[PDB]
Amino acid sequence: NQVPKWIQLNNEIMIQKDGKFQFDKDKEAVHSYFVDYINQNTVFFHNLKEKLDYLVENQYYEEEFLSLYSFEDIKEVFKTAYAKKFRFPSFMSAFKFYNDYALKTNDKKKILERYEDRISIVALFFANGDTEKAKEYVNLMINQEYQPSTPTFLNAGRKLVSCFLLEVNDSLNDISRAIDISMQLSKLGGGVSLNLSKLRAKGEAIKDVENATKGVVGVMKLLDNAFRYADSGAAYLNIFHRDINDFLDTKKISADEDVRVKTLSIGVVIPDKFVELAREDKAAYVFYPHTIYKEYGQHMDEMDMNEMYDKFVDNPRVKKEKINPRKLLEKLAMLRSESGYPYIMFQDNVNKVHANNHISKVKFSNLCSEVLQASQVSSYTDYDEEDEIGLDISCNLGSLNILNVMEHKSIEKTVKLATDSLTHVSETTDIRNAPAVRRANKAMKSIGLGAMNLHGYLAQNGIAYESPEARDFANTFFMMVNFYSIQRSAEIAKEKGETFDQYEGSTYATGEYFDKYVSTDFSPKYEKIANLFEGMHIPTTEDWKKLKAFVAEHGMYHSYRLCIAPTGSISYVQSSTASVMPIMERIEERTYGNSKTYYPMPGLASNNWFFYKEAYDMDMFKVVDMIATIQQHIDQGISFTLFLKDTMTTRDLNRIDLYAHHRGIKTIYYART
Amino acid sequence: NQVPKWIQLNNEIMIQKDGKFQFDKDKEAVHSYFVDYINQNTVFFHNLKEKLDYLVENQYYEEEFLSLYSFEDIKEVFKTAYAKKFRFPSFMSAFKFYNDYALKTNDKKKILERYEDRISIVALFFANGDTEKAKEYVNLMINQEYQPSTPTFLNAGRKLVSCFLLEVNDSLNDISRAIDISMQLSKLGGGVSLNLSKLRAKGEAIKDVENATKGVVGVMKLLDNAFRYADSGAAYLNIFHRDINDFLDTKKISADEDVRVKTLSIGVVIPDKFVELAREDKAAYVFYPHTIYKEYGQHMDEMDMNEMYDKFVDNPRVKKEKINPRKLLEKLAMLRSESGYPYIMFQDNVNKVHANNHISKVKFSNLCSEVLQASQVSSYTDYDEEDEIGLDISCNLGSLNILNVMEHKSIEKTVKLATDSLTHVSETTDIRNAPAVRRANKAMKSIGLGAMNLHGYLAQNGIAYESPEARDFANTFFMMVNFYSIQRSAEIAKEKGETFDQYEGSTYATGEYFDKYVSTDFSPKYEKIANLFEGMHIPTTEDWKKLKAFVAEHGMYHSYRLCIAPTGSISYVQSSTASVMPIMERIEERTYGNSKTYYPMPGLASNNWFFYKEAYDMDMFKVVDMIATIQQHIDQGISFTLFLKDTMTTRDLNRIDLYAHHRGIKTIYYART
Ligand SMILES: Nc1ncnc2c1ncn2[C@H]1C[C@H](O)[C@@H](COP(=O)(O)OP(=O)(O)OP(=O)(O)O)O1
Ligand SMILES: Nc1ncnc2c1ncn2[C@H]1C[C@H](O)[C@@H](COP(=O)(O)OP(=O)(O)OP(=O)(O)O)O1
Ligand SMILES: Nc1ncnc2c1ncn2[C@H]1C[C@H](O)[C@@H](COP(=O)(O)OP(=O)(O)OP(=O)(O)O)O1
Ligand SMILES: Nc1ncnc2c1ncn2[C@H]1C[C@H](O)[C@@H](COP(=O)(O)OP(=O)(O)OP(=O)(O)O)O1
Repeated sequence: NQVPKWIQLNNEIMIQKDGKFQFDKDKEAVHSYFVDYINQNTVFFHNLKEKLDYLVENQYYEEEFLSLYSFEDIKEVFKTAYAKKFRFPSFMSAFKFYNDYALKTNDKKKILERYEDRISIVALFFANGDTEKAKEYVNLMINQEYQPSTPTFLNAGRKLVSCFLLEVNDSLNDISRAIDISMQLSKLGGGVSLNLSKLRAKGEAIKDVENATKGVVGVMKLLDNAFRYADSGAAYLNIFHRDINDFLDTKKISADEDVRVKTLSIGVVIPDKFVELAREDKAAYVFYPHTIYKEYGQHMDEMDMNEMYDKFVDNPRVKKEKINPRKLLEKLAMLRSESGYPYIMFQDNVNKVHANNHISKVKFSNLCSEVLQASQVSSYTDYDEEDEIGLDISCNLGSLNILNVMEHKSIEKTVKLATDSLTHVSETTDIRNAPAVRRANKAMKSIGLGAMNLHGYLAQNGIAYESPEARDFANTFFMMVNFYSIQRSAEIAKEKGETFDQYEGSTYATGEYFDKYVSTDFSPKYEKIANLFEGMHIPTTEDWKKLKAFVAEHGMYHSYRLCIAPTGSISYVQSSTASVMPIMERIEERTYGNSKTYYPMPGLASNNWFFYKEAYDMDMFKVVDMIATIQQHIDQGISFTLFLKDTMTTRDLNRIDLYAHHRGIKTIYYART
Repeated sequence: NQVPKWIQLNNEIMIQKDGKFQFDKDKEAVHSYFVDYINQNTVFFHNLKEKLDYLVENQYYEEEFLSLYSFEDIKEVFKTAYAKKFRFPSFMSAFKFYNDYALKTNDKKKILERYEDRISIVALFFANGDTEKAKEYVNLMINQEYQPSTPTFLNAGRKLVSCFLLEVNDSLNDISRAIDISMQLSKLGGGVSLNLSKLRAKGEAIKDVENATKGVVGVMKLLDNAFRYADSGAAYLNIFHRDINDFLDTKKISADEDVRVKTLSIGVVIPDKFVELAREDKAAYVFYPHTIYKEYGQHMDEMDMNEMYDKFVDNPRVKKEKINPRKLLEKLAMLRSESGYPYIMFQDNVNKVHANNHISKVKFSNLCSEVLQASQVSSYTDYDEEDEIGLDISCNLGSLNILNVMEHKSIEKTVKLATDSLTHVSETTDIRNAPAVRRANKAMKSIGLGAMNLHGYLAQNGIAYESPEARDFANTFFMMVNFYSIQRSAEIAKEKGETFDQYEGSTYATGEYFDKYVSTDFSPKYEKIANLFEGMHIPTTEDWKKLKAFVAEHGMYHSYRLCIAPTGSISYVQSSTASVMPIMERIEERTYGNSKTYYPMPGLASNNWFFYKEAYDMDMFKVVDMIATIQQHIDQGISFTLFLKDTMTTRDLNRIDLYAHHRGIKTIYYART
């Protein structure tokens, strides 16, 4: 029943040594725990050969790509990994890896993989034939310069994507098909979310008899019950609906029998017409999209509301409903101050930067609230009858370290290896239930790249998070990685000799995304910011001009390359801080079980004490200015989590919303307290 | 606000005239209501031609089969119907027909069809080309000798079956497919019920990881939520399951959050192994059907429990669960005394008479608890992958009058016309969502025929319902209609030159159903019973021998011909009593709205006062003896509703269950109080 030594060492960290903390007690809490637990619970082997034979015979890996190398090359990459002798600085480093991310035994009572082993296997999977590229993947990974996504780093050749975005058409067979597809993907752990802007409203005529539609809320109840059969999902709605108030009745603070959501996150996508109508404080008009489909031929989200609003107003066919949009703004701010629900997307601001607007307009995002692509709704008829194959969205993940890239300065080769690995993931992944997402991943070849450790690295350098220096740092750095990513995508579309589909209507084929970058040089205007960027060439606008000429020469390979997700589940094993969102506490405190670990921030001392600020005590306006500074280079959206408190008010949240709509911010996340 | 005259006349019926009731006040309550309401709210026409033109142009009928006759032939059958000048004797006769069963206007504020019109249109639909057969259908219908089923008589050529029985396989794609099919048929108003004997138990391994099955109760919760999207359904389970106690937790008298059923009726199908194990008062063993499928290869209901019970006992592979079956009998009787739930089916007793036992064994029935056929479960893979087409059950309805057939004595031609009409219904009906029931209706060509007015007719003749005279009457009469139905089916399979599928393995191809009837002449042993049957030839065993030779000569057309449903919704417009279940009250009293109609039984006077007994004051044992006497001629089951009271006990209900299992009773219905 006795607490072991390393847990007591972690308890000893919080002992006030002259007003500070016993940080080095972590290390023994590392070092004893390696000795007393890790090295005493590992399965013994006599060599590498019998170890690999045990891995083969005990049915733990796909043996094919493992047999794409010799045993000597496998031992070479293993010796290369073990030549690091990686010394974990954090208790949570080993305390999450060998606890969760490491592949253990079948009874899960001993250790199988080491920290080098999983990384080397993932490197062999990413390289898939080459030994030296796998060693480069190791050097990108064993120095923690890159970290792949959670199922990607988890089940590389074992027994894959957490981003899925679909639509729904207005037929019962479509409803059953979508229910089936969500149940198919729910057992695979992928993040599946949708949007319901193409369904008929409550109390409408179902094709023969008047006043027959039970409403969308029954379908939401059905999907909420359907998600109770697996381990989660989400759905959206365009704002100009009569049941949009009922869309606010979903996440009601009085949890009803008739409305009881537990899994489906909601998010209201607001075009500029609604903030236009609420800004003038004039009464607005939502409509019936089935009457719109019966009158004009298309759904309401098929057309822009700013054009066709008065065209719906004067036309007597589509039935009206008149409300106050300012009262809806008040109730939205009220629900956001209650919880932080729902999400808000400025889809016109998304299309204001969207390169593939020639295909469609983005009208929704994921649960991770980051991916913004084009889409097409399908249509499913009966079983004997033939159906349709629309367009879908699937964007893989995987982050890098700002700190390790900025210290090791292999940034272009980092872009090379990360792009090749994400290309390999997009190639290998296949879906055999809904062929629409299969066709979408086959057609778009879309990837998503992000990064972490912004506040911890820059605050570790002695730079405030609320500095314009850090904003210019993000500006120049993401200009450089934008240069390298577009350079790599154009090189890859050259080397393949082939680009993604509908590349010609995008801004890359016309060079319009580079039109911002052929002028307006984002060279660092601050001295410490430039000195951090010293040691490497900063690409100017002429480099962007040659990049534009090379893109117009061949083409670009990925319709999207970048997304930013809250990838906080891997910061501990990356021995690093979170993503570009600033930290909340200098010391995380957890009760693991029968214990209290006290994990401080990595690099926490008294010099960066006030550089490691608190998220409850920051100006959010400088944060969204930084968000816009980063969004100057990101194609898709960024999951900006709002860091708020309980004492704030709804009208200041409204001012934040007007400020973000003024900044052209794409999406927002659930708020803090 | 004043109560109209005919309602006051109906109130005047209950006035005690020398200890009796003012029956003839019904007639003025008929006759004034015809004058003051019916003839004042009908749409005027100048002739028949403009009336039919209005029916065509106002989109009320399928015009094709109406154009399969001349206007003169239509006027001939209309003149034939109007030559009856049918005088309604009951207030509820017109009060349900022109209120509900008649096709009214689009705003439903006037009358379109007359009582002759709907009947004549239905007759033209049944004949479909012939005028004289339609007039014969009129004479069968306008004299109330036959009444078709509710959607059949309702929507004959307008804008169809209430019996659907399916199965479920053990895959998620199968689950989604069945959910889709139930949602497809729910909008069409058909009675859809299933059985869940081929699903894995709660807390079992889902194919890779141990203890992962949430259980069948979540699927039941899902189907209960899914039926909230339309206007009802049911599901069963074989008794030898570990979750069979949880099957009793469904209709729990404490309505839970976690278990809240509102639509799904349950019914436990009990083979002779369970009453064997509960009879000896020995501890029984339910099993895990997924372990059974993994061990022997088949589900548990694939094999007989009486054989394979000890083979499951000695085999250590299938995991056991040991209970007391007598305690389950006690809790079953407790729930039946609480409500009347669930249903009880002796499937071995069903197979003891089942002619198509060469196909499979009957393991379930419908919500109407009457139809017992063979079945095969399907299997549905993914969307791109190929699926299976199993067997299903769909049995049409439609009843006749014992009184009118016994008075008009056209019993063989009644069988002819009813069989041809039910054949036409089975031919015209098609399903375009689940092709399995389409294939099943195409393959079986199965019909269902029943009758009504047993207690009212025989009690109107001066015969007690609890007489063995009435039992011999039902014996001889249903022997005669069995003779005529088998004769008609054999004649029809001769005239088509073609029988139903798998006819050769049935008892009809081997003559074994006639082996009971080539001996044991069911001639009437009572004098008044025979005198009611006098005036027509009673078929002896030699007629059954020639029938057997004619069946072996060609074949029989329908795998099933007979079923008995509680068709009480049409007795009022048939001016008749209920089905073979005896009446409960001599005078039905209803509060229609702002009123109190008092509809007595048809033919209620002081002579048949004690012949019109009360169902709370009868011996149920004579009733189930009558049930077995009728079941001596019926192929399928009969929905015997239990007529019980509150003062009775559970052990007497157990004695009733043992008595019915002793009688070979197929199924039972929900009980009374
Ligand atoms: N931070 C850590 N990261 C990885 N392994 C560790 C860490 N801390 C302790 N250990 C491991 C390595 C050894 O197997 C054991 C402790 O021995 P350790 O002294 O840390 O390594 P070492 O063998 O390279 O140095 P030395 O020769 O001085 O013993 O547990
Ligand atoms: N009985 C019902 N109860 C509730 N919703 C229904 C019912 N029947 C159909 N629906 C729902 C589901 C469908 O998405 C929507 C439209 O009805 P449905 O007949 O299936 O579409 P449709 O493709 O035939 O054309 P339309 O859009 O004109 O109705 O209404
Ligand atoms: N029981 C009923 N069945 C059908 N129609 C009825 C009934 N009772 C009254 N009516 C109808 C028929 C007439 O249109 C009107 C009442 O006239 P009614 O006397 O019953 O018929 P009738 O016209 O054949 O006889 P009469 O020539 O003596 O008036 O309402
Ligand atoms: N994640 C899940 N949660 C709950 N039930 C599931 C889940 N995944 C599958 N199932 C259910 C539905 C299926 O009817 C049943 C069997 O699982 P499933 O993998 O779909 O069948 P299977 O055809 O692949 O073979 P098997 O019967 O061996 O499992 O368990």
